[PDB]
Amino acid sequence: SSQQIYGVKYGNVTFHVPSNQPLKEVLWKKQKDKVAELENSEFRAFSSFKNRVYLDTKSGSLTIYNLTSSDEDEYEMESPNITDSMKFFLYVGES
Repeated sequence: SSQQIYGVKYGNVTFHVPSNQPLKEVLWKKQKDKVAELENSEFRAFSSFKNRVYLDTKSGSLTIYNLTSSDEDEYEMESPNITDSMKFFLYVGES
């Protein structure tokens, strides 16, 4: 199933992943774009998210930083160990 998260402009949020096994290769996406991607023990974001993201190196959980009105979108993660792919919805609020 999917999950929704509650965020706030200029705030932080984390997208927990039920990965029984340490996610070695994770890939987070946002709509028709790319957010972050973990592989070869190396984490890296896309576009300019790298300067506003904090992807974990264990469960593959992703922690965004400094949210905006555009951050309020349905994110989707992908992992080899994962069953297929999850969709963690993000909601940006004022407070």
